[PDB]
Amino acid sequence: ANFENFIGATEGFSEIAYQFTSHILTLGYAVMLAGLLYFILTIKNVDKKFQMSNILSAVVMVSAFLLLYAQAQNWTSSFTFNEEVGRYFLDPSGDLFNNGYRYLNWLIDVPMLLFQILFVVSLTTSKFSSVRNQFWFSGAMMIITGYIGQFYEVSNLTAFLVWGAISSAFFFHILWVMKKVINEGKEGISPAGQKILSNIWILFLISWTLYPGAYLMPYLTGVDGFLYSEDGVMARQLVYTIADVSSKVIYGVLLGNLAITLSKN
Ligand SMILES: *C\C=C(C)/C=C/C=C(C)/C=C/C1=C(C)CCCC1(C)C
Repeated sequence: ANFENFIGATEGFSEIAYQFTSHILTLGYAVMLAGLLYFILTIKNVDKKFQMSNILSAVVMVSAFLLLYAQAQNWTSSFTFNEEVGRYFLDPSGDLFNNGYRYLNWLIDVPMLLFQILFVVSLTTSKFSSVRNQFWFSGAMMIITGYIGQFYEVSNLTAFLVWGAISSAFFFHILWVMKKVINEGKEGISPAGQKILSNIWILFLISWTLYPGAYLMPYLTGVDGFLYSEDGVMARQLVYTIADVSSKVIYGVLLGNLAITLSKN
């Protein structure tokens, strides 16, 4: 299937690479449930006119909690310990590790996370429906073509790469359109609100860029380097979790802070 199952069935996993990976993944959906409560409880702190952004964050948490829980359970019960060798190996009587849960979660979250900014800042010369369509199209295509390259990950590396680059073309359009959005949104508002906007732009840039870095991770030290191992498995799964907390939770907190800042007058 994937590089994970390859390692789980060629070399297997050490006790620590298995446990660590399960612990970080558990932490991942535990944070989503925490955020879900944060965004519901604080929805009263923002004016009626920005609340849609709290609403969109609440829903992202519901799906992120739900699907990252599935993934977590999917990693723990796909490998079983072998007393003879002392590692964890892919269990042929299980379901095999499946990263589909996480791609499904992106296909849902991406439109919302992109849509919700447009309820906090105001455009100037760009049209709302124009920006929204461009966000929804390129973001959908970024995930679909990423999913397709994800199949060739362990077999045909070249297709894994050509498809990853296509998905990168859509990624950069989004980065261009969000650039234009944050600029127009800075026009008018107070200097404090521009400060928050700039933070949001810095965070949006890093947090989304971690994702292709975790897509490629087991190849960044070569077709037989240090990461082509349970360590790249470990590391790709740590970067995703860092990325999920950044692009889903912290992003939405900053938008709420921005909404609040924009009610001073
Ligand atoms: C959970 C929320 C979000 C916004 C997830 C975003 C995921 C990405 C930006 C993924 C991007 C990819 C790219 C650009 C190319 C390689 C394949 C990926 C799907 C990892």
